[PDB]
Amino acid sequence: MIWKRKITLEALNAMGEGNMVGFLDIRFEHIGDDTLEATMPVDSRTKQPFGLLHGGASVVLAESIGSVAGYLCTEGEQKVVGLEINANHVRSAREGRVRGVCKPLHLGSRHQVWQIEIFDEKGRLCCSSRLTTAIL
Amino acid sequence: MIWKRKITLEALNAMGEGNMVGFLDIRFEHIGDDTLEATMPVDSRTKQPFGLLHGGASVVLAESIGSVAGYLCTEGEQKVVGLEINANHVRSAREGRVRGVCKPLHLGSRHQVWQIEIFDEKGRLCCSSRLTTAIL
Ligand SMILES: CCCCCCCCCC(=O)CSCCNC(=O)CCNC(=O)[C@H](O)C(C)(C)COP(=O)(O)OP(=O)(O)OC[C@H]1O[C@H](n2cnc3c(N)ncnc32)[C@@H](O)[C@H]1OP(=O)(O)O
Ligand SMILES: CCCCCCCCCC(=O)CSCCNC(=O)CCNC(=O)[C@H](O)C(C)(C)COP(=O)(O)OP(=O)(O)OC[C@H]1O[C@H](n2cnc3c(N)ncnc32)[C@@H](O)[C@H]1OP(=O)(O)O
Ligand SMILES: CCCCCCCCCC(=O)CSCCNC(=O)CCNC(=O)[C@H](O)C(C)(C)COP(=O)(O)OP(=O)(O)OC[C@H]1O[C@H](n2cnc3c(N)ncnc32)[C@@H](O)[C@H]1OP(=O)(O)O
Ligand SMILES: CCCCCCCCCC(=O)CSCCNC(=O)CCNC(=O)[C@H](O)C(C)(C)COP(=O)(O)OP(=O)(O)OC[C@H]1O[C@H](n2cnc3c(N)ncnc32)[C@@H](O)[C@H]1OP(=O)(O)O
Ligand SMILES: [Cl-]
Repeated sequence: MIWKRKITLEALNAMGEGNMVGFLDIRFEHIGDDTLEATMPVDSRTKQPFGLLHGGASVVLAESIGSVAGYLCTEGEQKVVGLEINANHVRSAREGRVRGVCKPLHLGSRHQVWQIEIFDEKGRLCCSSRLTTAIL
Repeated sequence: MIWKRKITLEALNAMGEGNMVGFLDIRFEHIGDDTLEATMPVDSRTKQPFGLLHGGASVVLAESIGSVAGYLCTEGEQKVVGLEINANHVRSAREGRVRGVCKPLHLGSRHQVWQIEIFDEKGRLCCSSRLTTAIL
């Protein structure tokens, strides 16, 4: 178990209300001992002009999940902030919801590296991303 | 000029309606002989829960401008898709609109690389990104 904070999915989902996370219907759905998972619809708010998932929406999902996960691995007054992000778009998505799964690559005292894989509804990899955070 | 397609700012903004670009009020505002620019509000649709611009929103902006620029540099039946995107978030934004400025780093026959820098309303760098596209 990597977490230092014990926060439920309901509290996480409550925080998204009234901001970008809520606007895109990103929903946190599972917390493992070393994973965090959220889904996002492929719809008008997340689509390119001709119906495929906007690659930027996948990054919004990746950065949201990676930041939350990083924060959960700090304690007390500590905050995390994303410094760098990269993403590889390997497959497109068109319908249903995509699902982001975030795992740690490195949990440091000063920075973290997170990997987020985004899968379509059939479980195929669509986007693979790395987020580097600073702990402040 | 680097462009091979002639597609006006009016037409671009029209095409964003009903999809992610339109829902975030991203607006294409300038096309130079070798640059392309668009702006985006910092508001509830693009903010983190505690009020700052969501880092994923900047990447939506970057990927949108880069992908369009890349398309405008091809011809005929050619398509352009983003392959890899990366970004450093160097400064936060909290109000007004941010502006993305996109310039080519490489215009090839099979792939392209675009640099997109996003600035707050005062002209200060907030996000520096690179997009690699594939020409299909
Ligand atoms: C379902 C709901 C769940 C919720 C989901 C939401 C997910 C969130 C979304 C995602 O965007 C998460 S996040 C992903 C996106 N990432 C970004 O947007 C990061 C942008 N980059 C930077 O800001 C700087 O380069 C760094 C501070 C990084 C560098 O550190 P540095 O060595 O360069 O420090 P520096 O000398 O520059 O500045 C020092 C201080 O100045 C800043 N400051 C001053 N005044 C204010 C103020 N009024 N309000 C706020 N901040 C203010 C402070 O940050 C503070 O920084 P530090 O204490 O760290 O020293
Ligand atoms: C306001 C005005 C307008 C609005 C502005 C907003 C713009 C936003 C745009 C932004 O979202 C950027 S864009 C959004 C972010 N980017 C992405 O989402 C891209 C995801 N990545 C991929 O699809 C693949 O890696 C590649 C196809 C890249 C390579 O292939 P690869 O080296 O991985 O080899 P692989 O075999 O694994 O893949 C097979 C593929 O070949 C087929 N195929 C599809 N199209 C073409 C074509 N044109 N030409 C030829 N073939 C095409 C596909 O069906 C596809 O999958 P299948 O196995 O079922 O055959
Ligand atoms: C002039 C011309 C020619 C020469 C120029 C050419 C130069 C080339 C440049 C070169 O390639 C660049 S350089 C080459 C390439 N880059 C690299 O090699 C960097 C590799 N990365 C790291 O070291 C870590 O991730 C960070 C330290 C970054 C963060 O740490 P992190 O927290 O995120 O990760 P982590 O938690 O694992 O370690 C934390 C540490 O904090 C603690 N602690 C804190 N203060 C002190 C203290 N005063 N004294 C003692 N300890 C101190 C340490 O105990 C240690 O904790 P642990 O042991 O329990 O884990
Ligand atoms: C788990 C336990 C936690 C809860 C404990 C209980 C707390 C007590 C109360 C209880 O009800 C629950 S606690 C609550 C439950 N929810 C949650 O907990 C979830 C999280 N909530 C959020 O993220 C927010 O929606 C934001 C802060 C991002 C909105 O920020 P935001 O409201 O500032 O979004 P905004 O769209 O406004 O941004 C930009 C701007 O638009 C405005 N503007 C410009 N022109 C006009 C005009 N003509 N007319 C109107 N507005 C105009 C300016 O305000 C301007 O602000 P800036 O100056 O910044 O640009
Ligand atoms: Cl295209």
